[PDB]
Amino acid sequence: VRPWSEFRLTPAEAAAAAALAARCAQRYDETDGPEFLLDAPVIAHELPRRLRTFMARARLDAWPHALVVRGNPVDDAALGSTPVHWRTARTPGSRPLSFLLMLYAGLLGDVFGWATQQDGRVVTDVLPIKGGEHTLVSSSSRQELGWHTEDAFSPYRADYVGLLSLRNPDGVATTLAGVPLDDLDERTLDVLFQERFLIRPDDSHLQVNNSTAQQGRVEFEGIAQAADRPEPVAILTGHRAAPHLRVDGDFSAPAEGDEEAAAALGTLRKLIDASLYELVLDQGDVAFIDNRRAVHGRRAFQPRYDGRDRWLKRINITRDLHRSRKAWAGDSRVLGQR
Ligand SMILES: N=C(N)NCCCC[C@H](N)C(=O)O
Ligand SMILES: O=C(O)CCC(=O)C(=O)O
Ligand SMILES: [Fe+2]
Repeated sequence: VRPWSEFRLTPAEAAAAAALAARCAQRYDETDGPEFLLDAPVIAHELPRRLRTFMARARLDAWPHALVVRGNPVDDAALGSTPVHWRTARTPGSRPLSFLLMLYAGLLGDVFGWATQQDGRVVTDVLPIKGGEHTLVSSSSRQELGWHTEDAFSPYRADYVGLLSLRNPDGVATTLAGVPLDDLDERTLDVLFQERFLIRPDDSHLQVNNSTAQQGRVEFEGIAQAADRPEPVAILTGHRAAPHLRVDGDFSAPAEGDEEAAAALGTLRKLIDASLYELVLDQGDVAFIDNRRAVHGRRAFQPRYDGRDRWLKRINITRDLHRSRKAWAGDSRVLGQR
């Protein structure tokens, strides 16, 4: 069996999708522009029909931890070298594939970014940054990126996290885990459903990991407030027979003094560690991880820094943009609170 739902494009289907993405790259200035953000979900209706059928059906299945699409061609010569930093990572060689990710994402929901992550970009980059090997962010390498719900701190966190592998020559694995429902006893389960846990914002929302500028400044105040004064929240929500999950291995904690909550979180850590499995996104593979059913991470790897490091494009997707209207800056798709 497979804990995720998988689709493999035929070469003709893959070529057609690539051609559509190239057409979009020709007609629009950028992926994050207001025009393409609005048009992408409608343009996505032109994608191969079998793919559209897969995305419409697979999103509605009860079981998958992710939707995986294999077989998008990528030419390393045309792509160019892996950028040394996310700031300069919008290279012409990666441009069509960024449009492709956006088109696929449009079939699943509304895309958005954060004013406090990678300068408010909607399509972001995952690549190893020299000197940042042992950090808690996605540009780490030598230190494993521990399992987490994406943006667990925030009620406006994505429903799906999309990852498109531009290159991954050494087959470094993305990690995944669902709710360990086969092992959680009912008392522990009960406690995890109660608002007895603290979840702070991760290091990607700190000013040090964004560019020096006077734009998207006030949104860092809300991040500080979530870090300093986290309100108690639940880890599990919804149906007891199929709970949704909100946890971060490195940023979760029990409510102060709450030893029963602590025991439940401790047990959850153990059970998630034991059931964590691997998904290798080879060059051209795309994954849309269900951020409510599963946590994810990335295995430790030795970075190359020779121009051919592992490199992903990434995007946040919500089923309903209006859920986060508090955090709207204006008419943009960039979230953050004061
Ligand atoms: N357990 C950890 N490390 N949690 C934080 C994960 C960081 C993900 C973030 N969007 C990034 O791009 O770094
Ligand atoms: O590198 C990966 O496969 C996933 C990285 C990740 O968890 C993220 O960017 O949020
Ligand atoms: Fe993540």
